[PDB]
Amino acid sequence: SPLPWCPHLVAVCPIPAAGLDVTQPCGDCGTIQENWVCLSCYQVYCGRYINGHMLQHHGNSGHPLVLSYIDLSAWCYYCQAYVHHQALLDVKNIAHQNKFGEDMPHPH
Ligand SMILES: [Zn+2]
Ligand SMILES: [Zn+2]
Ligand SMILES: [Zn+2]
Repeated sequence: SPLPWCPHLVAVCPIPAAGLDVTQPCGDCGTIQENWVCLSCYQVYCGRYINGHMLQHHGNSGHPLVLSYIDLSAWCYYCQAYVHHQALLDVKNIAHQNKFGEDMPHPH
């Protein structure tokens, strides 16, 4: 149902060894709600339903792909579609572990 590939996956960068914090607030407004993490630079900003700071970040950086801290979906702002691919497996997994803990039935 998401796209199996997009031309912007090349811009997905290595996950920091620091890992991900799915409860990290928006870097601009500080909201705890509807945050996304940028898969290029790993700054965290809010979704369109709050103050739209991730969309603003896309506009001012050109960074393509972002991961939702709500449902762990990856969205590309250029393709205007959700994407799932091997390049996104590391981040989605580390995010899932941080969000739900290790005691989960989901394949890591
Ligand atoms: Zn915000
Ligand atoms: Zn970015
Ligand atoms: Zn794309």
